[PDB]
Amino acid sequence: MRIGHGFDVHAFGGEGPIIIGGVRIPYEKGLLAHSDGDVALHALTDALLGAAALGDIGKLFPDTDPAFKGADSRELLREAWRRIQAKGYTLGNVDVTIIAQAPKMLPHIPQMRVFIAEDLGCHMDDVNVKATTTEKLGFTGRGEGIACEAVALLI
Amino acid sequence: MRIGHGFDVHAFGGEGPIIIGGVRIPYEKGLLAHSDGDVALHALTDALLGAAALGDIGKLFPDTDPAFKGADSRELLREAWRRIQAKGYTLGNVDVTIIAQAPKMLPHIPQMRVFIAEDLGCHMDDVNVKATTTEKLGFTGRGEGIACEAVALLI
Amino acid sequence: MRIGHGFDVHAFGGEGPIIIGGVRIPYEKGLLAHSDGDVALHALTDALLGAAALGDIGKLFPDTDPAFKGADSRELLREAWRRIQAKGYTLGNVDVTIIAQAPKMLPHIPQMRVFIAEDLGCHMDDVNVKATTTEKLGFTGRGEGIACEAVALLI
Ligand SMILES: C[C@@](CO)(OP(=O)(O)O)[C@H](O)COP(=O)(O)OP(=O)(O)OC[C@H]1O[C@@H](n2ccc(N)nc2=O)[C@H](O)[C@@H]1O
Ligand SMILES: C[C@@](CO)(OP(=O)(O)O)[C@H](O)COP(=O)(O)OP(=O)(O)OC[C@H]1O[C@@H](n2ccc(N)nc2=O)[C@H](O)[C@@H]1O
Ligand SMILES: C[C@@](CO)(OP(=O)(O)O)[C@H](O)COP(=O)(O)OP(=O)(O)OC[C@H]1O[C@@H](n2ccc(N)nc2=O)[C@H](O)[C@@H]1O
Repeated sequence: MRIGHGFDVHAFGGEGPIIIGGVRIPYEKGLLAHSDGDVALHALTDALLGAAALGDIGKLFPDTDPAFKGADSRELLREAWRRIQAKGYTLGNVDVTIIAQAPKMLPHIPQMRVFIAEDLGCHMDDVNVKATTTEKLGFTGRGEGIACEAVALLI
Repeated sequence: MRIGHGFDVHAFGGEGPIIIGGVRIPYEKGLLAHSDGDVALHALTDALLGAAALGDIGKLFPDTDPAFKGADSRELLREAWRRIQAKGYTLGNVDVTIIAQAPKMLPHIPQMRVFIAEDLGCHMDDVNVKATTTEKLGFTGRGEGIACEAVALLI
Repeated sequence: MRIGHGFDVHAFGGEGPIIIGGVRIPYEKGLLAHSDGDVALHALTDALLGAAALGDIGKLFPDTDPAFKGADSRELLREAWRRIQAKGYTLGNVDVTIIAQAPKMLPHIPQMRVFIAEDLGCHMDDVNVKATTTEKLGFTGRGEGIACEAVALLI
């Protein structure tokens, strides 16, 4: 079994809604990014790639490469997941922590778990997401952006 | 074995002392929270619940529910731990990292390990806490508040 | 198998270059620290010590003790690693995440993996490093300093 850690941040920008863990969540402002900027998933992806010892989402799916523009992060995830399985690993489980002041991630979480467990091809019981604010402190607390951490266990 | 990640933050406020990992630590300012605002423990709790795939402390013990007011976080911990054991898991080990500029967590750490290992019902050797500042950088570095991360392994 | 989490931050200061994961990386400003201030490694070290349940780099190699001045963090690492092996543990694998806006960690990463895998005495396949910025947000995003997280699995 191997461990892995991930982390991503994205600045709010423009109109909403935002995409987190696959769910289109309505919010005043949106998020700025080359891809769909789904922080929850990018975080999960790195943690997954990290366990696989394949580096990070950045070595694999460049900001520069235009094809990755508006890119559905779930695709990136599924691919990084493919390559991981090829390296002969299998999902132990993943845990994602969304550090955001807003919007309210809570109600969307189950749907996220559905999307993530699908992409990874596991049971929801192997995919856990949770959320938390930084109590008005920090860029996250100021509403400047969303951050997200994630850890994962591969076999 | 399953992994889990947690993270909490609390703004300083009012008179001290503060409570971290169960220890009443003297400090000029205190911490603002619905419960006792023990960051070290909330962080541990989420990480524990995350491994159990039970979500987070928020789905289980609401800011809104008044009973959780001034609430001894160790209780919340012990309960989240109970439910976890019921799901058939057992403590692999936990690691907590306190990111605070002040007060000096160091001298209180052993007592924390005592409290945490009790609550979890393991040996201190399965509970590790450590501390670090952000070098005057950030809300933590500015003394605006304390943050704390934690990871855990369940079986 | 045991888990472990680490985290460090260092303020930029003076002339470059900086040292991360062992690599001397050229950059305008440098980093302020009692030791060489290699964040990547300190982060790895704590995570390693955390899994071993030996506490943190701070309980073992003091800012105050002058010998640790300008100290090659790899030494600190190798020692913390020694003591860990003595406690009867062996490297499962480690994952390091550098949260820095600049300089570009990417090209130096392989050399880092070489240094880290040497120090730990494992194969590069057990040492993974990755990098990420906070999108101009935060002290890291403002270029005020570098932060770094790391997780580790011991056996
Ligand atoms: C998948 C993409 C493109 O579609 O998504 P978006 O960022 O557009 O949302 C990106 O490649 C996802 O980029 P991400 O890795 O999560 O955050 P970035 O700040 O863009 O990091 C880009 C790359 O630069 C490297 N890097 C990062 C920070 C730093 N100080 N030094 C570095 O060398 C890292 O190896 C990383 O892979
Ligand atoms: C145990 C309690 C109550 O006694 O402690 P205190 O916060 O008062 O200290 C709280 O429930 C402990 O709250 P905590 O989860 O650690 O931090 P909060 O910022 O209050 O998050 C509350 C809940 O809202 C959800 N949430 C959080 C942030 C966000 N952007 N969107 C969300 O949907 C999360 O699912 C979380 O469970
Ligand atoms: C290895 C050394 C010395 O050569 O490196 P440098 O910091 O000079 O680079 C230090 O001991 C590496 O210090 P580090 O632990 O990573 O960050 P620091 O902010 O200096 O934390 C110092 C110690 O104080 C304790 N501590 C920290 C923060 C806090 N709020 N309360 C505490 O009690 C921790 O137990 C930690 O071990």
